[PDB]
Amino acid sequence: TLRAAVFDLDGVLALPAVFGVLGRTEEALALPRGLLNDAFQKGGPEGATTRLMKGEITLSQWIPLMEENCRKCSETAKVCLPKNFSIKEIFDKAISARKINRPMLQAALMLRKKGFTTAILTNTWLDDRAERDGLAQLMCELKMHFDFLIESCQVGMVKPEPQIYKFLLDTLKASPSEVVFLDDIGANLKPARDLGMVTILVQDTDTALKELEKVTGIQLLNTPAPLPTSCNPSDMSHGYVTVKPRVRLHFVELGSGPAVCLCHGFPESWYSWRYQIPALAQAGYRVLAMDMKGYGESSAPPEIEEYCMEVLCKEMVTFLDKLGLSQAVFIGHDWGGMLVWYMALFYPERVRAVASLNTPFIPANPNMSPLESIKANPVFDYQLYFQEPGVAEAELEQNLSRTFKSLFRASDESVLSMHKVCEAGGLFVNSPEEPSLSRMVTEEEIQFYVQQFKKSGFRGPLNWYRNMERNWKWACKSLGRKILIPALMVTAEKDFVLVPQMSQHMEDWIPHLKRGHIEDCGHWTQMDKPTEVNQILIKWLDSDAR
Amino acid sequence: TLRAAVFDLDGVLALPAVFGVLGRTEEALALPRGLLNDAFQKGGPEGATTRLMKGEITLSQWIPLMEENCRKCSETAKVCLPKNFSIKEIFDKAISARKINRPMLQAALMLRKKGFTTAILTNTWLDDRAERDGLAQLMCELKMHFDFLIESCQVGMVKPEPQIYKFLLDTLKASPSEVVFLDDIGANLKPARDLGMVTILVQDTDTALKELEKVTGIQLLNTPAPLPTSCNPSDMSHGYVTVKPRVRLHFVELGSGPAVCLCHGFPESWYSWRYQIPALAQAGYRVLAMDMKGYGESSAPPEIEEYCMEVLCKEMVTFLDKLGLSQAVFIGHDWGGMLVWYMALFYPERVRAVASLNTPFIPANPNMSPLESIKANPVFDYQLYFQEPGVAEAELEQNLSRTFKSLFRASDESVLSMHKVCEAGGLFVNSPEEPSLSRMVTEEEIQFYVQQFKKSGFRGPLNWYRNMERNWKWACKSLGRKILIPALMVTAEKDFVLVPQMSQHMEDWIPHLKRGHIEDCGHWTQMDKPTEVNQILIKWLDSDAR
Repeated sequence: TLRAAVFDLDGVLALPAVFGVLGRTEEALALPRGLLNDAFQKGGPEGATTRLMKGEITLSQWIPLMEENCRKCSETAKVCLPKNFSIKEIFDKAISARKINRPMLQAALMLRKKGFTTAILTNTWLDDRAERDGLAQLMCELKMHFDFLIESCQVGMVKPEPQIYKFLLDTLKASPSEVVFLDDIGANLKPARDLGMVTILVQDTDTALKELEKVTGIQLLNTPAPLPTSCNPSDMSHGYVTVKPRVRLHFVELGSGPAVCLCHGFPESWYSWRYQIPALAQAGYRVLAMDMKGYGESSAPPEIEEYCMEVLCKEMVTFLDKLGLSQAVFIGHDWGGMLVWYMALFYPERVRAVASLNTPFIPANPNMSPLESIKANPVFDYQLYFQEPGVAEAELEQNLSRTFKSLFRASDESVLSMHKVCEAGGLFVNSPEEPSLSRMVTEEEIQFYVQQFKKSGFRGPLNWYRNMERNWKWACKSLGRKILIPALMVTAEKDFVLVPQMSQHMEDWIPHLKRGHIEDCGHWTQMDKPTEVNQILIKWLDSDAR
Repeated sequence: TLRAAVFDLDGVLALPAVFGVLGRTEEALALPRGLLNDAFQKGGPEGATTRLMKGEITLSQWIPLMEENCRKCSETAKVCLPKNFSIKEIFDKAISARKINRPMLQAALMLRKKGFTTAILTNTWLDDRAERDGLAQLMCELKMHFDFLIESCQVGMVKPEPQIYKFLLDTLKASPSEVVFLDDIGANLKPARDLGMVTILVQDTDTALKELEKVTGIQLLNTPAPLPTSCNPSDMSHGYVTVKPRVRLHFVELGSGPAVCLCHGFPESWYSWRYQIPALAQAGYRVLAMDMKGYGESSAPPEIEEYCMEVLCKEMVTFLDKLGLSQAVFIGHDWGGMLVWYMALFYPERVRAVASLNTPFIPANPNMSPLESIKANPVFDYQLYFQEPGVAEAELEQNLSRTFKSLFRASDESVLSMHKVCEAGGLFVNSPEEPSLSRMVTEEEIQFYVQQFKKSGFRGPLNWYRNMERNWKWACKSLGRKILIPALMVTAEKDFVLVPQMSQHMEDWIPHLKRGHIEDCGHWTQMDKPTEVNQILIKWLDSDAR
């Protein structure tokens, strides 16, 4: 029974193989066949390329030794190299062309999910070229998906020396017959096969995956597309900023580039952005995913007026000041979406761009109190239930597992009647005590929210709903303004509270507004349709925010 | 007795005044005198500019109303505006030209140091132009130096309405005769003077500062240049990353832009970079100042081999992986400087650029154990004293205040004989029990280090010295490599341990090395000559790392 799978980087996990670019260079420049491959291997174990792969010299030190090898090879072949011949140019473009072989990476991820330990065993070099960041970026995306990354230049050994295969087995803690080894170079499979390992010679990807399916007994080809990479809380960088005495904000941070601030809704967490955080960082952004005030590890003062929009927005500005950020892109969902529109309206100089998921921008009506507008629409009756301090807290904190299992559901799995909540005497009065698990979340994901709400409870989060009059008075000061910075509104077809039709007149206030729309998507947008959300945000960020 | 000073932004803290650029535009375009100033003030309290300053409309909404005002003014003056006339272009360049009036800012900082509460009271607008980041950046540098920032567009009031002066006094908690008010516009001083405040009309900076000196009785003009801005620990964003089980690294983070990682020496803290962190962030860098392993809030395992260079460097790579950083500029001092040279040698793809303060790169000698090389030089005798576990710990932890007061001294204030430390039986055997305070540090700064070392003690920090053989064996693997990425070596004239002469052959290994040299500077480079360090690092970062 196989339990480990080892992959080579060049020619297996990343295509095209740098070695294959030497063949293409020979044809393009009309050089004798194999000339560049002979210069590359010149000297064997005592040669310059072996010294490079063992980490004795760097790539920049090797480049002139390879040029010397090219001339000595062309001298015996009785040929002349062109005047513009450059090993640096050839290798720079070969490394640049190399991209992740997505089907191979997906097969490795599927095997890891099914219990396999996975590793990359590669012959590679210490890259000190001015363009080395491109390679560093490639290695970073790859290494996060594998249990082990063994590089020849770090261990002083190279394939096909039998010592590196022994080192591999010691690292994996497995016997040879428990390992599948994939490589595009035949000479590299020979020692693995002598040990008794299963070997797959990789010529084309599809045939290699067909062989891999047959030995593992696991379907890898023709399977559904997987969900985006989700992040593990214990692997994140956690940040804490004190914005004022007794008010500290917690956030998770990933990536480099323009700052993007993610603002969750009710009753959520920074964890509600788990599928967006790796995708946005990989697209070239520095992601800051907040625990909003009243939630998780951020401070939760009991006073109602600590959660009015004017105070929340001032603290978010202080948060940027203390981090040394002149601007950030603000992306919000639900209550966070409301906050991001007010950030654009009152502090436009600090907001690079603004996006809201589900929450529309609706201007304040100076002739009508918001408490009267809410009574007219029966779907917002639960907001009246949330007004009296202590009432909704007691119900929502009684059983945390029940609370999160009943709320976090897809649109076709609804278990909560959101009508006559006040008359019924509660949110969960005609609801099951043990609801089934939604297809959207796992038990482990529910337990993360349960643990976060054991710390401060629902008082802080519910206080966001208890400043209707204060928010309305403050918003009335902005009625003469327009939002003229880059903006995105994303509607969710099946959000039965924040309906797409509530956003129809936004163009009157944000004349250059961009739109996104997600079909078959309910209220919990980020975890309901993560791939669709990622694609919409990344496209908009790349065109209007960078 | 005065106890508060209020400054205007435009024409006082930032020059040239945006209002004065209208006068220059009229002369350049040969328009009638005062034409642009009349259009700007057109309508008075009911006018477009008053609505802008009150926050009713944004700058982009105001621009076409000002253009309309310009045409109506030119119609009554019987003149024609040129075809290329643009209010946007005029205002864009006026805002761009405005820079901090350094002598005025220095006078405000001196008053704040002497006990005064300081504030900015300004007539300003909500800037939503595509170029608004330049203004946001200006406001961020300024606001950190003042107790209060009162902006007209945020409070709905404008100078010279008497309501804003009443609001100012309520905010300051002071009576009118305790306030000095500086403004370049005469009409704005009138209400402050009616209340009984001291007013200074600002035409030229030097005369305004002479008047300010006379009323406060404090010297502001002709004083020595102040030290760089230092940061307050409670105002920083603190980050925590788990690099492996039981090993968590703490860092402080400030700024946006290319990542710069600061690595302290022994026995120090992230706090040793207090004068560099605000300067590097202001220059356009995202600064990450570490608590190295064994120190402050980072994990401190007791095992010696947890502090060998191979393990420390691997953890720093994992730190970049978990933060989502493909590369960082590495800047080290003392033991941190040694680590940064090994990062460049073993992980060049992750290092954008490398700088060391005091610590030279000295290649390993494969023919001689490092323990024998140390015995030949009598100045490194204290490193032999540090070898036996428990001995130096007991002496250094006995009195923490004495330990840091004896070490952190300028070169002319030395109280420690670094010769025959082993024979003497200790580092502080012929040293005072209560040493005087060095001119380099304050009692408050010493107490920060005292508190940090009360948590884990000296075991972790001293373990960095107890892996000589392990480090030497690992370094021998790099003897065939050269450092070919951008590099800076900064020598300190009066470091009597890490002497400038120890770095003389570095060019053999780092052929493109850049150099810096600080005269009259001892071992504690960052806090001994902070302005000189800042200037050298910023110039190098701007040319070779960005």
